[PDB]
Parts: sequence; C-alpha cells; structure tokens
Amino acid sequence: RTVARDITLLECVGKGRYGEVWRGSWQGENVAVKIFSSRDEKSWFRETELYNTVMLRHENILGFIASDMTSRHSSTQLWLITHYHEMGSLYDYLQLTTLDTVSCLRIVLSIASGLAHLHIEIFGGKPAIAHRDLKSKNILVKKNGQCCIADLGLAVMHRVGTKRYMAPEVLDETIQVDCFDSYKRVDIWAFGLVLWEVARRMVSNGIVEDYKPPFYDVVPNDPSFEDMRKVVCVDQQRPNIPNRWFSDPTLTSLAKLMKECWYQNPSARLTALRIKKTLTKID
Ligand SMILES: COc1cc(-c2cncc(-c3ccc(C4CCN(C)CC4)cc3)c2C)cc(OC)c1OC
Ligand SMILES: COc1cc(-c2cncc(-c3ccc(C4CCN(C)CC4)cc3)c2C)cc(OC)c1OC
Ligand SMILES: COc1cc(-c2cncc(-c3ccc(C4CCN(C)CC4)cc3)c2C)cc(OC)c1OC
Repeated sequence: RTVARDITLLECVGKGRYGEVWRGSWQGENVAVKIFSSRDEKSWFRETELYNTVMLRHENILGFIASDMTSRHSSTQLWLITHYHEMGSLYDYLQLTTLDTVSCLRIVLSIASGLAHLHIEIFGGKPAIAHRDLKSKNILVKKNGQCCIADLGLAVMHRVGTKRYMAPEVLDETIQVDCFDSYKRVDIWAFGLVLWEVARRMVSNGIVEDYKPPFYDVVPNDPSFEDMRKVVCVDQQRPNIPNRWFSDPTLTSLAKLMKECWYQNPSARLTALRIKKTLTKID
C-alpha cells in the first residue's frame, strides 16, 4: 500500500526560541507542524514519550496527529503534527476581541475541562498528567467557541515553566518536587491567571479592560525569576480585580474563583474538577 507522508508547509504562524509552527496541508486538510529548534529537542521527546504512553483524545486538548524524526546530513529534524486551529491562540484572540457572558464562560469552562482531563487518573484509562506551562499562548481557540490546551513538552505523568505564570512554591523553591499533587496545584495557579486574562475582556455595563498579561503592572517584560519572586512570594501580590466586576454577577463569581486558585498554600487551591462544577453553576 501507498503511505503518503509528504506535508506541504504553507505559512509560518509562529517563530520563537522553541522553533517554528507552520500551517501545513496533508491530503487536502490543514495540519499544524511544530519544527523544533535543537535547543528544545527535549520538548519533542517528552511530548512524544507521553503520546506513546497514552493517546490523549479530548475536545479541549490539541489533537495529536504525528511525531516525526527525519535524519539529515549533520542534524536530526523533529516535527510535531497536530490539528490546526485557524483562530490561533487565546493570547492572540483576546488582543482585539471582547467577550459576552456566554462566550467568556464557554472559554473558561472548556479550559477547565481540558485541564481536569489531563489531571485525572483513569483506571482500566490514562495516568494523571500535569501540564507545567499553562498560559494563554498555550491555549488555542476553536471555531465552536471552546478552546483546547496545547504544548505537553514539560508535562509530567504519575526547560522550566514561563516565569510570569509560576506559582509561589516554584519561585521560592519550596515545591514538594517528589509529590505529584504539587504539579497539579502549580497548574491551578496558572489557570487562575488565565481566568483573570479572559475575564478582563468580558464586557459588563459598557465597560471592558484592555488585554494585559498577568502582573503587567508590577514586573517588566521578560521578568526575571527574582522579579517574580519579590512580587508573588515576598510581597504576596495578586492580580487586581476592577471595581466594575462587582456590578456583574458572572465577574463577581469569577473573581471568587480566581482568588481560590491563588492561595499561597498550594493545598488550599481548588481542584480542576471543583472549578468545573463551580463554572457550570455560574449563570
Ligand atoms: C510514516 O509516516 C507517516 C505516515 C502517515 C500515514 C499515511 N498513510 C497511511 C497511514 C496509515 C495509517 C494506519 C495504517 C494501519 C491500517 C490498519 N492496520 C491493521 C494497521 C496499520 C496504515 C497506514 C499513515 C500512518 C502520515 C504521516 O503524516 C501525516 C506520516 O508522517 C508523520
Ligand atoms: C495519522 O493521521 C491520520 C491517519 C489516517 C489514516 C490513513 N490510513 C489508514 C488509517 C487507518 C485505517 C484503519 C485502521 C484500523 C485499525 C484497526 N481497527 C480494528 C480497524 C481500523 C487504523 C488506521 C488512517 C487512520 C487518516 C487521517 O485523516 C483522514 C489522519 O489524520 C490526519
Ligand atoms: C501553542 O502550541 C502549539 C500551537 C499550535 C497551533 C495550532 N493551530 C493553530 C496555531 C496558530 C495558527 C494561526 C495563528 C495566527 C497567525 C496567522 N493569522 C494571520 C492569525 C492567526 C496563530 C496560531 C498554532 C500555533 C501547534 C502546535 O504544535 C504543532 C503547538 O505546539 C504544541
């Protein structure tokens, strides 16, 4: 039989230290192709090892198609091939889109749904998985208004995370490194920050905040580890809740939720399953 492997790369939709992401075409269909830099080969290996262990399939997890290693004269070429989401990342989308109540809740409940699927051990199934780099750039927007979580290159099964999104126990190096629940609680902190990023873009009473990243008002661009530790650990700052949220029942409930993702004590934070239940009871 014929095995048609050729993927046509059509346009670059992302370029970074990680490497590049391309829109590509296979058998008439869009795919996304991540081409890894030599510097980030371990992310390809980790994601590949995870998908070789458990073929994750969930509407709120970026859909795996293939992992390819190709021999070159003096290098190895590493590609990850996934479903393609033409609307791009949540980070992108929030820059120049505002949200209504239904669209804001749909976005955050879909993220919670994908995160709970990662976190839960299923017997018979899947190991429990912590993401370790959850942020708005690692979430894609689907045409149906739900999102999906991307990038399992740092994931752990039962490179460091993006510093802006690191929980206090990562910054002060007190995290219980041998304890798997610790890694779930790090993801919940980062989820709370994403929830704040999204909520800001939800209109109420004709008011909306501009897109900003978490801690935009207290750290520089590309904040250092120390910059983050002073804000989050020493001063124990948290993102601002605008007064206008307290006129809106949805944003009032979301503020409460994000507070319960940001406790200094990791074991006080809500679980992804409890976040889902809370979001299903809002509106
Ligand atoms: C090697 O590399 C790539 C391959 C492909 C690809 C192309 N045509 C057909 C296939 C195929 C799938 C599955 C079977 C099954 C049939 C049932 N039988 C009981 C076991 C085997 C056969 C063939 C594949 C996997 C695409 C690629 O890119 C999208 C590849 O590159 C990453
Ligand atoms: C990698 O990705 C894609 C792959 C393919 C594809 C191409 N040839 C053959 C297959 C296939 C056929 C049959 C089986 C069997 C397995 C045993 N079981 C008891 C009955 C079924 C498995 C696999 C597929 C899945 C198509 C795709 O899109 C249309 C892919 O997506 C980009
Ligand atoms: C986070 O991580 C990964 C993401 C993706 C991925 C999947 N679908 C779509 C995208 C995308 C498409 C288009 C835009 C922009 C640029 C084009 N237009 C002018 C505006 C929109 C942005 C983003 C991406 C980047 C794939 C990955 O692996 C293959 C990723 O790594 C796991």
